[PDB]
Parts: sequence; C-alpha cells; structure tokens
Amino acid sequence: VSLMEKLKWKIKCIENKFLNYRLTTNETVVAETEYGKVKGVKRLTVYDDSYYSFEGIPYAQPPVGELRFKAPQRPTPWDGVRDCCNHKDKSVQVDFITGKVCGSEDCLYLSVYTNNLNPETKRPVLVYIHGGGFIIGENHRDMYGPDYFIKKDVVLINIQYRLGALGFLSLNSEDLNVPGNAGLKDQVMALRWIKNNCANFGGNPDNITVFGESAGAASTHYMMLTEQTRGLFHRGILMSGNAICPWANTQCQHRAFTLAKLAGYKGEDNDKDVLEFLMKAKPQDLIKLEEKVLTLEERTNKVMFPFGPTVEPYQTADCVLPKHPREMVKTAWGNSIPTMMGNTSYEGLFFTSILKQMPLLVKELETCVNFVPSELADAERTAPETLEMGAKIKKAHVTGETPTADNFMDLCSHFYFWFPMHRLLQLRFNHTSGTPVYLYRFDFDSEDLINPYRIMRSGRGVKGVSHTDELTYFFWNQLAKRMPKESREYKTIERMTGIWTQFATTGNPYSNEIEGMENVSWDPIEKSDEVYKCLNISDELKMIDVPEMGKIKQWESMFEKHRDLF
Repeated sequence: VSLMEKLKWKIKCIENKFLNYRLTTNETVVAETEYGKVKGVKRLTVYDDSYYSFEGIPYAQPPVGELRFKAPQRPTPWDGVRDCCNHKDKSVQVDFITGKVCGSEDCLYLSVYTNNLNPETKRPVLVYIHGGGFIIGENHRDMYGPDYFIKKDVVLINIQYRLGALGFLSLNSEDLNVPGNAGLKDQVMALRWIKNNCANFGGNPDNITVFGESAGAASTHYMMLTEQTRGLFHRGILMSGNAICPWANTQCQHRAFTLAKLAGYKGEDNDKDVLEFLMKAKPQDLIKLEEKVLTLEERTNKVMFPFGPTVEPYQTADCVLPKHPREMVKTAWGNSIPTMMGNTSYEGLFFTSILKQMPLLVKELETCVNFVPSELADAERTAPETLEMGAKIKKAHVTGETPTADNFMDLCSHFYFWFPMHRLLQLRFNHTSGTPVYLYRFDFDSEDLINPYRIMRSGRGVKGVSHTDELTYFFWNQLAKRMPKESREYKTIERMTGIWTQFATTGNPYSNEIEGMENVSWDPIEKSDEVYKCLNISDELKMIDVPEMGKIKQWESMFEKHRDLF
C-alpha cells in the first residue's frame, strides 16, 4: 500500500479510537452464558441510535501452544463476571494496509449486538462470517460495525476464526491430528455457542441466519454443507461466493513442508518433523512467509491461496470436509433451508491492482488457457482440448482482436464468482427438498461512502460495482460518515439491511415496507428455469434476467464432453 494511504489510515485509526471512546456509554449490563456471566456496554452510532455491545466472548479455548493447528476445544468457564466491554485481537495476519503482521493466536472470539436486551418477543439472529480469502479479516467494529443493522429489531453476531496456515494447515500423517480445516472448525464451534446462548441476548434459537461475503460466503456455504452443523440454523445468505468457487478449497498437504522450509526448517520432508518445527516457530514468521509458498506453476494454474479449506485425508471427531464440496452438496442438510445468493455487477473490477502490477496477465486472454477449470485442463495447459476449452472462454470475454484489462476483469467475474454459483445451483437442484433460493445482483455504485477494501483493490476513482462494494451498506467502518437521510447511499443502507432482516425473519426477502420494492415480484429460482432471474439492486430495485447468463452458459459449454464433472 502507498505511504499516502498508510498515513491516512493511521490518522483514521486514531480518529476511530476517539470516536469509539466518545460513542461509549456508562450503561454496562450483564448477560448469562452457559460459560458464565458476561458484561457488555451500550454504545452509540453516528445516526443517534444505540445498541448493547458484548465483544470478546470466547467460543473456544485459545488455540495456542499444543492447540496450534488443532481443532478447537470448548473454553474453560469462569466464576464471576467476564469483561466483554472491549474487543479482542484479530487472527494473526498481514495487515493489508501496513504490510506488517498484526493480530494474535488468541483470537477465537465472537461479538453480540442488539438495540434491546429484553425484547418482548424473541428476535431473528443474524450471524456474520467475514471474508478475506481465509487469510485476513476480523470482527472489529472499525471494519464491521453493527451500527446499521441495529436500527432493526434483530440480534447481530460477528465471529472470528483462525486464518492462513494457523487456520488451515493440513498434514497427511494420521498420527499427528492435523487433518486440516481448523478455521472452519472454529466456525462450527461458534455456531454451537450461538445456538445455545443467543436466547440470553433476546435471540430466537429457532430462527438463526448465517451470512458472509467472499470467503465468508464460502464459509457460510461450508456450514450448510457439513454434517457437524445440522439444524444449527435456518436460513443462509451467500454473498459473492460459495464452497465450489475455485479459490474456496485447495489440496495443500504438500505445502506445510514448503512453509517450514521458508521459515528455516532443516531436515527432511516428513510430516512429523515438519509439524514439530511449525509448532515452535513464531506465529508472525509463518504468516509473513505465507505469501511465498505457492509455486510459479500453482499461481499460473490460478491457485489463489497456499492454505485454505481442504478435503481432510482422514476422518476425526470434528472432521468438517470429508469429501470434495461438490460431493458434499449431494446430501447437505443445508440444501433444505431457505437460501439467498448474489453477486455485484462487476466483481472482477477487484483485480485492478493486480493488473496494474502485472499487465502481462492480460495476455492470458489470447488463449484463455489458464482460466479453464483446473479439473478439465492438462498440467501444462498445452493440450489441444484445453486450447479449445480456452477458446470458448475467449469468445465470451474478449471483445476485439487483442484482449483488454476490462475483458480480463469481466472474465474474472465469471471464473471466480458467477460460474461457480451456476454450478452450485444446478448441482443443488438434484438434491433438495424444494426450499427456495433467491438471487440478487448488487448494482449500486457510489463513491460518497466507501469501505477499506477500496484501498486494497486500488479502487479509488474507479467506476463500477466491485467485489466487496456492498459491505459499505451493511456495516459501519472507520472510513464511513453520517449520510443525509434522503441520500441515495442512506436509502441503500435501509434497503440492504431491510432485505437481509426480512429474509432472516421469514425466509422470503420480499417486503412492501421496504421503499423501492413496491413493484417487485421476486420469485425463487426453479430447476426448470433455463434463465436465472434476480433482484437487481441499484438506485431502483428491479427484477431482471441475470445479464451474466449468456457468458455463464458459454462457460458451461466447456463441459460438453465431460458432463459428469459439471
């Protein structure tokens, strides 16, 4: 990140500290939890609303020392009243702005918010799982403030979970009890805590909605796929991602050795010796070197992260992904709860900063060979069959005789988001009880109100609705400001939190109490549908056929002779 943004960020970080303090209130309160009493505090918002705030509630043992790389265990309960009036550290990670490692291994916490601790009626509970590619993210309110959602009568809960190698190391050797997916197992434990404790905060244990964006969407999908979480919640919302996105899972069993080697390990490639080194290394050294793990070949093959969700090599007590997510979709309990899914109108815009640093990437579109789904393509990506598959991609996104950055970014929207959604919808259709899935398309563009990922994607002064742009209208962040009540931005906040609350409440996202929705007839997708319909969210709310459907079908044509793999 530029020094410019580094200094601006530091200044906003100081401003956030002073605003957080001044928005603090003297009204502390105590709630029960199965692990003992917790003290929270009421806080204020820039819109003159208020909410009770409990942060730093442990849902697992701090995964330190011997617990490193291992499945979470339940935390030890306490006597007395545990202080939850301040946040805890985020998971160890590279700060996307400073470039330094921040965070702590002691990060397994969740935060609970509500405008009323004793509601006369039990409230819908919404659980947010943050994205960040499974390598960054937090539940701190400088990034995910509950300030907008608490104008609604819900309970909002924001969880953390282990990121990067600390969350997703996977070793083949069964003796070592590091099968993988530690971070997803953290999420499972957090959902169990929420199920058995939300009633203490005025929440309805029988009406829980899980939702997440990007890797948070993949995460929410995993929670809907795994047997571990069966019946733990009742609705799901997948925002710009799911578990069958190509970035959402990787076979990373061989990469632990590589990481150890980068971190100065001396010895052979065996799991036992590799683990014992990794167990003793400083957490910040491992996370720092994570960026170097992927081989040149892996990056060429579009493997995005060295460690992430994986198929576990053997089944243990807390095993979450015993098979590939595609196979898991076939018996998933989550196929049978009300579901909403969607993407922004220009997801691939997110890769602007990548293209600026590596403009050579645009040449990939001359054959589009590197973007053929890895399961279909040959290792070198020189097979004539992969050349013809890539040609189908190329016709769908390349506009002239030479490809452009915009063609590249448009391709990225499909490879990373729309095509996997299509594959999931069609897979899910032959294994479901008939519960509805609704689609939205987020198409509201503004620069009067933004979120920090715009800095990361170098998206300042760039037109279009990029991946992550919707977060601005769901959560307060430290770059936000109070918006006039009649502004297009403020209305989008009302509509987005309104639609999400309605869906969380009824399993149907439609409400006439939501301004703009008066002519909306929003039906679910059916298996018999050749063309998807979605609510397009812009200054106006409009039901339309998905504009992306044509390019989607073209991508699907790559599987003409390999229908079994679709």
